[PDB]
Amino acid sequence: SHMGIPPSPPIVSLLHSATEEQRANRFVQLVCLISGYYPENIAVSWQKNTKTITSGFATTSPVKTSSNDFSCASLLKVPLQEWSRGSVYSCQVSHSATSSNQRKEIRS
Amino acid sequence: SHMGIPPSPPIVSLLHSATEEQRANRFVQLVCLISGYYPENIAVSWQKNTKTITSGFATTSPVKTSSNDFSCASLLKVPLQEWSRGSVYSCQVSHSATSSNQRKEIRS
Repeated sequence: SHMGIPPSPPIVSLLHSATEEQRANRFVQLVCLISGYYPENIAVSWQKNTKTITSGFATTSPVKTSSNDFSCASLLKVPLQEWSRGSVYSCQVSHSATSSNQRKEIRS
Repeated sequence: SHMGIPPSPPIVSLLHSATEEQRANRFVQLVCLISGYYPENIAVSWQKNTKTITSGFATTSPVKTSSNDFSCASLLKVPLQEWSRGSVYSCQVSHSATSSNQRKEIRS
């Protein structure tokens, strides 16, 4: 018997906001929320319309929730232009400890 | 003449997700996205139905965007029970350098 926290796969949720400053500064903010995973080790990657996204994204350092969990957010600013081309944006989350590969897609 | 980045007020956006793990684990995830502020100094506070929220929330460490900007996220898990009581949740963002007090509200 060796105790320990069960590894758990991240809960992944992709969210959009297009408010006024956002619409004005000619961009659109997407949040890839990744929460509830243990251990911390994750790989995050963004795609547009099948194909990868090279830059324009930051991922926050993870925080430890009250659940002995980790949450973090991956932040992508997408050109407002590029938002109604009927573009599909996806983030993909990898968690080796749980052998988990996750993805959520979002479109205009 | 002394150069420097103009102080800029945070763009504030409150977002909800209620997916399956979320609906199952009997909670609902709210994200208070705070992006595009300089300097970093901010105060974040959550409320429910006028009245403050004591705990259940983590705020990520801020990241430096490509704009010489800071973005961070404040993460609140709200009881699914507490979500359709027609409860209003608000986060409030303070930025002294810009003399800015911001708030966004969200409900079920």
